[PDB]
Amino acid sequence: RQNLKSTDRAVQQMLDKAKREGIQTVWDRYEAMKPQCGFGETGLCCRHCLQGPCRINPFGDEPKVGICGATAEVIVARGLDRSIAAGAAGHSGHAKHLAHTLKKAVQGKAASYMIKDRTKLHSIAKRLGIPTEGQKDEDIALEVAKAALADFHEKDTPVLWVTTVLPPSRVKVLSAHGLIPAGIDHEIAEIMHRTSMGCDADAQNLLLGGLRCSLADLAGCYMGTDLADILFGTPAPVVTESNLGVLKADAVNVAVHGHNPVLSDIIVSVSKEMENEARAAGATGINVVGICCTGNEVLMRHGIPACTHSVSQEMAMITGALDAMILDYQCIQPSVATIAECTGTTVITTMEMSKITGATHVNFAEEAAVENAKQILRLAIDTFKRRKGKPVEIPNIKTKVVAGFSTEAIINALSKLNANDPLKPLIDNVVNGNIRGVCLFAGCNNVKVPQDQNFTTIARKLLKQNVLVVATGCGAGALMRHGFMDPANVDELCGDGLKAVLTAIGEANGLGGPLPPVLHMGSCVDNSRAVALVAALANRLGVDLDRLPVVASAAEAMHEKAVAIGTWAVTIGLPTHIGVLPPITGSLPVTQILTSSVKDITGGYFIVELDPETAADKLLAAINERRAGLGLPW
Amino acid sequence: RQNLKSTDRAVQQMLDKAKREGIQTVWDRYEAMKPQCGFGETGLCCRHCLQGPCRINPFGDEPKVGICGATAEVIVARGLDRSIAAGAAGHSGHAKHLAHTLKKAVQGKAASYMIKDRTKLHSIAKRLGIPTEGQKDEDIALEVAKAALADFHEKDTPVLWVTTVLPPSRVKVLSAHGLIPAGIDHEIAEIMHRTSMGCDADAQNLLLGGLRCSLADLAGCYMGTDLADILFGTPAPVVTESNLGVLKADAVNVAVHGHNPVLSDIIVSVSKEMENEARAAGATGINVVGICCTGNEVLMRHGIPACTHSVSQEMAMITGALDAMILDYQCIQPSVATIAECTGTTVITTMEMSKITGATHVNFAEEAAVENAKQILRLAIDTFKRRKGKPVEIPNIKTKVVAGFSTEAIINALSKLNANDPLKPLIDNVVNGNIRGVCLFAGCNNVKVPQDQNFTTIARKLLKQNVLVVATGCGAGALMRHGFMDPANVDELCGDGLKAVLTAIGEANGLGGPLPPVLHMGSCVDNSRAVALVAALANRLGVDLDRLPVVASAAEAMHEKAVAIGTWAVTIGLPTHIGVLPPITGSLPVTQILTSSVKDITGGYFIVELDPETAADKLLAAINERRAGLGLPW
Ligand code: SF4
Ligand code: SF4
Ligand code: F3S
Ligand code: F3S
Ligand code: FES
Ligand code: FES
Ligand code: NI
Ligand code: NI
Repeated sequence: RQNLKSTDRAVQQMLDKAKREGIQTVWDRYEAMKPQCGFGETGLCCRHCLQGPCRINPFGDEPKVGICGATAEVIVARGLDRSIAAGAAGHSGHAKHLAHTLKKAVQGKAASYMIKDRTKLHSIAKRLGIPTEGQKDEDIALEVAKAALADFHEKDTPVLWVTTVLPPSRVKVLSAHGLIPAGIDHEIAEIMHRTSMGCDADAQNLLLGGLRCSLADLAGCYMGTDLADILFGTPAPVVTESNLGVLKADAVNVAVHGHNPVLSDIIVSVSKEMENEARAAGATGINVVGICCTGNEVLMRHGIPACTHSVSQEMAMITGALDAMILDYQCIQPSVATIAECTGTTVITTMEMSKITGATHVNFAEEAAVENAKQILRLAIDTFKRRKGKPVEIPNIKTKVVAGFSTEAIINALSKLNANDPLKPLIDNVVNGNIRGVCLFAGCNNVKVPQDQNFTTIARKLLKQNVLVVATGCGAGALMRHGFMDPANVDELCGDGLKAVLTAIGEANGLGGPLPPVLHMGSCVDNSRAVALVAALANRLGVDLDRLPVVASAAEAMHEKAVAIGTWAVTIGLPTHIGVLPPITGSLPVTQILTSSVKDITGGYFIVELDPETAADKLLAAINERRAGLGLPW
Repeated sequence: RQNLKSTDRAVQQMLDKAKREGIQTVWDRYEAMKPQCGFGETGLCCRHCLQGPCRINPFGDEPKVGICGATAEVIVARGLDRSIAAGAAGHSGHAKHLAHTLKKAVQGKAASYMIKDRTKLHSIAKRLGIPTEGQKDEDIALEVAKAALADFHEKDTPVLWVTTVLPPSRVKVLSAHGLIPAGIDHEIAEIMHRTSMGCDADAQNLLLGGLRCSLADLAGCYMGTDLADILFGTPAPVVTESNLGVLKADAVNVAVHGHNPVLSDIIVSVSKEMENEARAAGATGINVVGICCTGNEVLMRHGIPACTHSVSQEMAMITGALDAMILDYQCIQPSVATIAECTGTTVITTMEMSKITGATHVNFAEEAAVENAKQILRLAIDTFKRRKGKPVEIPNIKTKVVAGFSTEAIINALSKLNANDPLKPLIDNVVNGNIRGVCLFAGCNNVKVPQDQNFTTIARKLLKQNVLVVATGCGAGALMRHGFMDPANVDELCGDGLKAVLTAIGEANGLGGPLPPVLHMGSCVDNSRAVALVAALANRLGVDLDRLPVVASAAEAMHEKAVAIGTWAVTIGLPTHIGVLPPITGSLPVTQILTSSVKDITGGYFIVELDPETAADKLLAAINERRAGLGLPW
């Protein structure tokens, strides 16, 4: 019964092939882990010193307290804080790498990289207060890169990738609670300090630190988007495909997998120059396909088709047609290195701090990006040759995907209805009820949840209630693989008011049809694009984000990064659903802070709800409560 | 049978009082935790994403691998790396606070602080390459503080508090393996990134990252010592007392507890100015006593007596005479806040990122240090008044302690035997066998080990074999409370060769007697002083640290900080004993790297040995192997 594992029928087909071939999958490794530890599930375990491990019984008798005296409240809050810091360390490490890449590019140390989006560069400079008039673009870019790197440590200003991206009234609320980060890596380190043994031991104090570190994560996300747009271009609407059927038996199939596209954007361009070298090997060409966020990056900017996402990533290899999987970091199941020996795929790591035993490593350096890409693609061509004559099983399943909805692209699309006040048509339709509110789907799949089931169940209910739905990361991946990015499905999926708006915008953009049911705003760092859009709406209305009918749903969350994103969504003022249990239920006081009393600090709050129908109802209630607070019908 | 809990007879007495009064202690909370989780004990548990908790059976059947495919090797190495980063975050956060304090002092923003050790300031400037000739001391200090803060982030130089404190040949070895940190908080964040889900998954690669982060911890330790010496004075030999008998029923007893003495050095000076205000309340005066590292700081600089350490910290409160416990951060059992309600003690937190529910918080700001100290001490005086007429039970147990052996003080003491080559007398006596080698005892007590039993058992065996023993932190605390810092015990404890050397040095310093059996080199950050001494010996000999007959023992380790210290001791080239099991035994490959194949990278290695007699034999074998490598008899 593969339907209990994944709602994706291409994934189901490959699960059947993996089973008859004896290849263990993530779902098999989950089954072998059951029953999982209830102390860990509830957050009532601590290993922060060598007197541990400590645990607390959720209910009953002793143990009731950690060996040092740490209560359930403290243990739960410390664990959560460390998860937030780990997420911030990933998103911001990605951003730091892009900042170094931009600096190298404009210093003449990496000519494969350049300022591709001069407009974005100048707008970021203006937002940061960096002078542009009279200055060479390379010098403006050097100053932007230096400002990015400066936000990682303490200085005479707070983190500008927080304070310059949210409205002043929001910054004021956060400043009053001490929540503005002083420096990105500074906050990460302070979390690790305060959560170490014999330090912070007050749940509220710990959680305030967590909120501040989540804003350091937001800064890293926004910095990542900004720098990637400068270097690689701001996305605009594009049409492509998704799911395993985008693989081609006749081609060299190369997946780019990870989050930082610094090399894989180069993989894309170099691959086109090697079509003839691939043809000499008997292929039709090189077919680059995306997995996870780096796949989203190249989908958004170049229309590279998305193969699969998150929990089902191993299934691309099970087809037998994946000649190479080119990795950088984050969200890569290390099982890919052993599965590759069964499937023939060449798995290649490229970043010094992210290696996998058994996978080939090819150092990637920006300074040698083209040469390193050719080395990598030649391993892929050799692999294609080795499968001459072997049957492959690529499920003939794919969907049409319209994507590329950066915030700039959304504003441009709206400007076709109102050129000099582009946000007003959107606001007008919120006011008149054609758009009930906005929901951002974000985050991962999680093996505990039948793959995509929460995203699609919740999205269907919200769309029928006229909610404008936007999506990023593997939430966008789930929705795209089930047809939610195909405008042909607007009639089936969308309420009449939402359909009218999507159609009015689409027709004004010359499409002869609507925008798609869900707007793909990009990778997980590109959750920052949704922040930009919401902050622009807030500023246009003269209100703060916690008055807007905007919610978020990390419906199948997995990674520490998703915990960090959900926490900053709460911190900036949003009702934020999470569809898997974070390790908090072992402390009622912590749960009550995160789901209730944080409303009094930031106006946002977590909605923890594992039943997707119920979660949809709770998200709609949150949207409608915001409508009522604005005096609007609902 | 309290002897199974602590070998300290004052602690035993208070354990009897706690038992009859029904006050739960750390030992009771340990007993209530048994049996502890074997997955956590062995390191075979991962909670790095919301698909967990994952575990691996040490032996038997499934589960054999994490849900994402993470092997035992990966899980163990990731957990260890996070512990190292957490330790680095503590030591370096302490250092960062001191750097900000020095900057404020010389900018005229905090006149309670000043350059007290101008000689240290100029020597640090010279070591860092900061110009002094022609410059005002305040400007040199501003440049030192700015250099300290710069080492937290990437810049055009590596972390100078690594590269300028180790000999060039050691820096070259470490650079060749990629182990020199780029920035302190940079490395902490990169650890949290690389150990997050779907990132680094190669044990060797992970552990190399851990070694590099441990050097970021060393940098924070050395920076902490350097800045504390500038601000508060470099220690020189001092005589005081230790153990609970240093409390006085007739006085206001105030413990300073934590690690950062930035306020407690101020507590010491302000307390003397309030003797009359205390006398008006019916006390004889204010009796400041030390717990843990901040107690070590004021013991080393001012001869403040040490009350207790680490695992037994609650027992100071059980006497009934502890009127206040003034806290900043790290190693404070949060149980003190609840015990205080039973004992009458006022527990006071002072740092924004380290609060304890139920404890009074008094913001400490350097800018208002004196006024904030008086507010704190007045709460203590009020508490003393409330116990007018209540009997107290202070065990009449204390030892004499000679301490204050900074590296400068050790060199000065040796210079009385050889004025212009002060290290030569020490080397001469290593060569002739009067000193077999050097052992640094470091780190915490741990409730799993009868308190002090490993430190004293190992130290006794090494001293009888003519090993020069130095100590820091709660290792120094254990040894001082058992008489190892009293020169009257040299005859009983020391081999004939070591006694001859300690006597020759002492007589040349005019003491009419020897140096004490063990040299107290200070707090845990002051493990950096031992590095300075060993590096000076290495440079004097023209060899690297991994050829010297010098070892370390974290004989009863507890905190993540102790894991970080042990790891940098290995990274700089030392055989390093740990007397409690770190969570590594679930992976034989990781254990073999840490205890064997790391020798081929850094020349150091861990010695994991829970039996103290066996550990002493293994440490002596390590020392003697180094002697043999130098061509010396042993
Ligand atoms: S920090 Fe406290 S609760 Fe955590 S493992 Fe150590 S003794 Fe146990
Ligand atoms: S990172 Fe891997 S091993 Fe760890 S909890 Fe997540 S699925 Fe399990
Ligand atoms: S790339 Fe990763 S953080 Fe989640 S959104 Fe996808 S599994
Ligand atoms: S102050 Fe703390 S780090 Fe260990 S050495 Fe003492 S318990
Ligand atoms: S007791 Fe299972 S997660 Fe620690
Ligand atoms: S299963 Fe006990 S430490 Fe996780
Ligand atoms: Ni993601
Ligand atoms: Ni310590």
